[PDB]
Amino acid sequence: LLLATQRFLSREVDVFSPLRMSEKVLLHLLKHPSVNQEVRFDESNRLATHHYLYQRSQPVDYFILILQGRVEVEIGKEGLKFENGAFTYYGVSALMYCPDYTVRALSDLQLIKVTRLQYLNALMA
Amino acid sequence: YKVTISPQLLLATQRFLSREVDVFSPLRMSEKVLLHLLKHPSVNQEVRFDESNRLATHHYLYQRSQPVDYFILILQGRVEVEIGKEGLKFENGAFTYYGVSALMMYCPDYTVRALSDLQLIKVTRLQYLNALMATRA
Repeated sequence: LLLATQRFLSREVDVFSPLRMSEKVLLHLLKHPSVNQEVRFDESNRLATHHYLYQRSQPVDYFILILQGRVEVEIGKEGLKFENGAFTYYGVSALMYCPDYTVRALSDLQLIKVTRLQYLNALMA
Repeated sequence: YKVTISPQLLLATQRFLSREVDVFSPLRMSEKVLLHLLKHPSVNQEVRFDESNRLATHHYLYQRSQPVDYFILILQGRVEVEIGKEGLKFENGAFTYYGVSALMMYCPDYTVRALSDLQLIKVTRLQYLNALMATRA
């Protein structure tokens, strides 16, 4: 549940290292409601605007971790394409600009979304 | 010791590449020539995963900024990829592929490391270009 996510972030994602963030602070953040977001997939318009979490032509505002669902990611100068799912994450740059990738929903998504402001606020702790 | 890959798996691999990867399009390489290439012993490779040394050098298929000149498709197994300017990390499995640009040294902006024993298709630039000439003759 939230334990898998906080464990994963603290272990794999530097900006959420326990050196920088109190585990209590991290979980309290995962709980705060604006961080738990959903993306409803309109299978009628697969390329609908709201399906795009990241675009190379749009500034990175937030870090995202996929809890549930699938996204298509084209990333890097080679623009390698992948189908990514739960516990893939994006926008660490937001918490440490436009990304070198595009990320599009392929299904309903449950997401953790953390803006630079929420992160910096959580550091003031 | 070198295991014979199932002929139907190599056929599935050929159909997949011909459909999904532009450098292997039938407009560039005939499906027959591609299948023949995928059957060559040097193209069928493995990574023996050393669980007592998970960062062993032979576990790395690609390394950021290190010149490379081969394409890889994973037939079986799991890899971790760290990619892009942010070095985002995620795990990939069977029938993911890498190094297309190495077939037009290219230096990738990703690192790819085995997380398990791997069974691989490995195509070098010279093997690819030789195959393009074979499609012509």
